[PDB]
Amino acid sequence: ATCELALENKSLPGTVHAYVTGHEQGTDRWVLLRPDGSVYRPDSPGAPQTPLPVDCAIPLKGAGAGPVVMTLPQMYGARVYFVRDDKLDFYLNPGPSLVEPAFATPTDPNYGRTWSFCEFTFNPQQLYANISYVDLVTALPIGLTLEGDSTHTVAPLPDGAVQRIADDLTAQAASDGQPWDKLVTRGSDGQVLRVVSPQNLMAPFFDRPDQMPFRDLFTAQIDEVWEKYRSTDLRIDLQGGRGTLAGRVSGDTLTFEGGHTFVKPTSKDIFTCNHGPFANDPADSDDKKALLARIAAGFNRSIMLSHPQQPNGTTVADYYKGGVTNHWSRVVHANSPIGYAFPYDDVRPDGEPDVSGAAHDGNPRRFTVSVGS
Repeated sequence: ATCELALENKSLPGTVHAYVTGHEQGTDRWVLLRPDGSVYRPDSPGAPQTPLPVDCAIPLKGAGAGPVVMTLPQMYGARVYFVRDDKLDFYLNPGPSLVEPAFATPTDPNYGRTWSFCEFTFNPQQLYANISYVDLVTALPIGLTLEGDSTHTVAPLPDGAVQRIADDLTAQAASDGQPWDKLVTRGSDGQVLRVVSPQNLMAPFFDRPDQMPFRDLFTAQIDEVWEKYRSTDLRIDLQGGRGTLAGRVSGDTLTFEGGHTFVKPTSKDIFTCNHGPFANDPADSDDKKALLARIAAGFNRSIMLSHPQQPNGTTVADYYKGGVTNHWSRVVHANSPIGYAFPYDDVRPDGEPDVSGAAHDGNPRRFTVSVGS
């Protein structure tokens, strides 16, 4: 099966190029869709940082001129990139390993460029696409529509969201002295290009935690939470009808019935949702993983003190209250109609709507990916 990929610039003046990158189903080989509709499968280069030998920039028709429509082959771990004005510099490392523009790396050739991407996978089961703000929001917000068995739309960041987000986070930084303002990337001309989530600002300092931004953002709150649940249960509803597991902090180990253990998180853990007690471990049981997700989510949303039982019984109104919270997620949620802003944002109270930025269809006919509005 293949699917139509429609690439659209709705409204933005100037030049927009799309890139489509992914792994070809089966071969696992990096592929790029080419402007001519064909696939470019890079060979492994003779040297690292080898510029992409083929220009895979797909020029979009002008604002409102309609979509570039190509045949999307099946591929996984795929991305649709957009870039304004410039093209993106993709490179090849031996492998071939596609060197993807690193939005949170200031040395990156594209760091000063206005670009964005969304993610998708297209296999014989489905096309699954995702607008996610876990890592960044950009001046080039992407929206998508997946037409197949049904029509699925994911609304983009509204025009100007990245500026609002940058401004809110800078305002936050003024208020709390935390480096929320450092999450903002401005081009050499002051244009807000993107704002990245805190883990992306923290990741360069993972090797040097003492200098890590936000290192102690959550430290006091975590101690408060850990202390709270030394003397009263934390009840985590695994949901899906699996029930709640009650946990108590034993020393520094949050331990649930069933033997699930969570060492005291750090601010790093809370932001990445993937270190300390939130480190993904494939050996983890489903329950452990469900517990992990919900605990990380509750820390990010700062409901660990307010809600000894969660996520059921909590609402979005409970999230992100007080000075110490994942303000990135709070601000992105305030400035986005849909889509997750942190890795366990999919944790939601039963009966609350899916606010993922995902669209998926088992019989995709057209995947329309658009910038502008």
